[PDB]
Amino acid sequence: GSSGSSGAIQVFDVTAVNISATSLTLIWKVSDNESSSNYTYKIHVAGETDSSNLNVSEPRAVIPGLRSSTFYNITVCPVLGDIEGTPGFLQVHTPPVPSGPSSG
Repeated sequence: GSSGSSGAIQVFDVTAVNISATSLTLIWKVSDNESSSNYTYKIHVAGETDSSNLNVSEPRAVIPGLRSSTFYNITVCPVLGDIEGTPGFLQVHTPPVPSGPSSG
């Protein structure tokens, strides 16, 4: 057929299976299952006060100790050992916490 774009590791189908107030499970689909070995995902969370990050070997990654009612920007970058693909971006919106702090 042709040769140009086809042939590259890119994280697509990035969606949140579960979005809690202080936690959220992330999921994505990789265009490689046969040689899905030595696959690593570099997560980079960016909040408002501070940012976080975590590396996993699975297409999923939950973010503990999260904040409710706050925008978050997660970037899942695939890494098959010594390779670098395209970072998967997915906007998430944590639900409003039914609990509010009472000062005084």
